[PDB]
Amino acid sequence: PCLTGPRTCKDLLDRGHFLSGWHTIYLPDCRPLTVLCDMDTDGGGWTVFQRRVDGSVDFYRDWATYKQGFGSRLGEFWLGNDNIHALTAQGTSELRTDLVDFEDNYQFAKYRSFKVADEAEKYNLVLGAFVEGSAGDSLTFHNNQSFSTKDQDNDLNTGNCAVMFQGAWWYKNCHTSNLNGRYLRGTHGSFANGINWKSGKGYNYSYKVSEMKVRPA
Amino acid sequence: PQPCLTGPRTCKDLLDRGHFLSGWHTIYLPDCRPLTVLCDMDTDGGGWTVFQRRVDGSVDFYRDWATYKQGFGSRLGEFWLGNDNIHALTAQGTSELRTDLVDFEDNYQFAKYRSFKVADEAEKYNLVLGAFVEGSAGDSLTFHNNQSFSTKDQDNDLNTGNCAVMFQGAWWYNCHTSNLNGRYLRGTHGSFANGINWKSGKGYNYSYKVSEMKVRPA
Amino acid sequence: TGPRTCKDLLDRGHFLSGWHTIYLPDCRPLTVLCDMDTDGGGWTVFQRRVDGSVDFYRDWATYKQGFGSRLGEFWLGNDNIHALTAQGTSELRTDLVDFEDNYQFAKYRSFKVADEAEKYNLVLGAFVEGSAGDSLTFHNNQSFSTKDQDNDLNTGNCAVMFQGAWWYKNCHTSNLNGRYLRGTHGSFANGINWKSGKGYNYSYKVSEMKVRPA
Ligand SMILES: *[C@@H]1O[C@H](CO[C@@H]2O[C@@H](C)[C@@H](O)[C@@H](O)[C@@H]2O)[C@@H](O[C@@H]2O[C@H](CO)[C@@H](O[C@@H]3O[C@H](CO[C@H]4O[C@H](CO)[C@@H](O)[C@H](O)[C@@H]4O)[C@@H](O)[C@H](O)[C@@H]3O)[C@H](O)[C@H]2NC(C)=O)[C@H](O)[C@H]1NC(C)=O
Ligand SMILES: CC(=O)N[C@@H]1[C@@H](O)[C@@H](O)[C@@H](CO)O[C@@H]1O
Ligand SMILES: CC(=O)N[C@@H]1[C@@H](O)[C@@H](O)[C@@H](CO)O[C@@H]1O
Ligand SMILES: [Ca+2]
Ligand SMILES: [Ca+2]
Ligand SMILES: [Ca+2]
Repeated sequence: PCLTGPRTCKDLLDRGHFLSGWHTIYLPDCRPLTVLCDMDTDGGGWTVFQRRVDGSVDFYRDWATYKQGFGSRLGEFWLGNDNIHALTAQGTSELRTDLVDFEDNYQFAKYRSFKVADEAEKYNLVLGAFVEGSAGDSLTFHNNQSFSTKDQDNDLNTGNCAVMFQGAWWYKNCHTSNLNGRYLRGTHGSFANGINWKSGKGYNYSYKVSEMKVRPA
Repeated sequence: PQPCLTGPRTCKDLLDRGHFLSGWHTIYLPDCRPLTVLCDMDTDGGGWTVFQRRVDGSVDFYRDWATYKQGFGSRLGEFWLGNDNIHALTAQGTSELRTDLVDFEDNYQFAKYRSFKVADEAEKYNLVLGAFVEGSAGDSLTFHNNQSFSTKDQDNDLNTGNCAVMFQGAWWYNCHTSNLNGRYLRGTHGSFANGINWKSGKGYNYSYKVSEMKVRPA
Repeated sequence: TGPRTCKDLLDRGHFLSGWHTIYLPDCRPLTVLCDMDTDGGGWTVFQRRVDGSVDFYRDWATYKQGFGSRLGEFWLGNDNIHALTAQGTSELRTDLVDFEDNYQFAKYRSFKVADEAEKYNLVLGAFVEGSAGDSLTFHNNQSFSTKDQDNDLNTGNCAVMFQGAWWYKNCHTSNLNGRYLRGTHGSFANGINWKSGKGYNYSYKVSEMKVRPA
């Protein structure tokens, strides 16, 4: 069934699967991977590689853990950097970020392309242009930057951005978005260690919900 | 079409076969065609297929005709199974309708019904209800029977204007007795009869927290 | 030619916790909840409390077949738990989460339950460690009781008195299938309680029981 089956969430939408949920697709190397398809938002057909919903899961994790993915299909998760690379290595995927505060305000941001290099290249980010979005652009800042974890500092800071802002990211010096930060529940006094999108609700507010998803453009 | 003799026909068959846990399973409509449904194995004995569910306001139920046509939402949250599917699922033979409704105070309420069917789209997804049977809810969905289902981008109601808009939902609409796909307006709300409203559950000013609409061959 | 435990699944590259299907000693397929995230991962979860939305005060027929929702709380079923732990020694972990979001846990060298004929009798290994303390050893070598089938060592009915289902003795020091009484409660020992953890008056927010081949 490598040849019979679907390759992206967009294919699945095309075959009449209209409910968001966990489906299995086939990577370019025929590796089956079970992913979360968002069939409801902005046309549908999105593959979701990051989800924060309740802070039930700990996102302050080491390199090996971000490499392979972690969390629960039942809630919060990170698909894993190898998988994310695999899903974007060949061709041309757009990127949607979806955010929701505790007041119930939906914000979003969209990007013309999104790709991450392989581990040899430290999961480098190549971000396309900012298209539109109510959350403002807080990711172009992090273009062309390696991913870093607490136990592997690849940022452009003389210190450790992952430790300073309690997360994992394509930190530069340090950040303008921090979606793998701590689930601090709305306003917080600690400086920028939450689920923060600057242009969105700033350095001191942590969203209720965060989702990053890709669709083939 | 006619009852698939070759695999699990309904959530009921699943139960009889030893899937005791509530969850997304897959069945074969009389088409003998597959679809992946939510089976409620736990309630009023078990065996139910759920075509509608609200829980947490996460999803926007104020959608147009084409989107109710095919179903929307998420397997992990609120969802509508789509009217084509719902047709195909009930309008083969006899199948009961149960409704579960929970208030934000954390109680429980219901409303078994004899028989439930939606005619197709060709025929405006007209609802064929049957006799109320029992349930702490009252709303004996007598009205709405023989009524075309209505959205925002179409009309068809007992009221000149959009029943849809004026109340912000979708249902088989002079104007509405029970407004289940309405706006997840957490609790008692000043605005009138636009919330997630049973009628004799909590009137028009209490939108519930949790809602489910399911079916089992009667 | 396929997995027989959550541990196997971990070994093949399934890194996300979730519902997978495994194959039991007889090859009956069984869909279980794999915890791939906690303490090394590879745990099969047979009991889960999360929010109190499921009735746990249930009979023998229901505790035998299992009940609830993969979407939330559930009990895998006594038949299943025995099949899962029929032979090659699985260790048990017990994971507990209070209402201020604090974690306590407990871990046991081994865990096994007999079949229905021996009335799902508890066979438990040695306490190896855990912030929750030991509150299960006390129940070693006791049959399981529900409300409609009293097998305890009490002249009365422990299942009824503490609104639960357990290897009740006279009666319990843990009562994890107890009523979901959110937080501290005046009522005595009828919550999701763990005597050594938070005592007979604190009922937890999350509770999970899980097995992995030792
Ligand atoms: C992405 O960013 C890199 C540098 O950032 C690193 O690499 C990326 C992939 C991430 O993993 C980050 O975390 C890392 O921080 C840019 O590299 C620079 O590109 C510019 C072009 O604008 C180069 O500027 C030129 O360099 C010429 C000579 O380069 C050679 O010598 C230098 C040092 O002497 C050496 O570092 C380099 O490798 C070559 O050997 C020079 O003649 C020319 O006139 C101009 O100065 C700059 O040298 C590059 N630096 C590095 C570190 O290589 C990428 O350009 C950028 N890519 C994209 C797509 O934008
Ligand atoms: C959190 C993180 O990335 N650290 C993990 C920890 O969670 C646990 O999985 C451990 C097992 O020894 O391996 C790491 O140390
Ligand atoms: C709730 C419980 O455990 N009790 C059940 C009850 O709900 C019902 O299903 C009955 C048979 O009709 O079996 C028990 O007696
Ligand atoms: Ca650094
Ligand atoms: Ca009209
Ligand atoms: Ca007794």
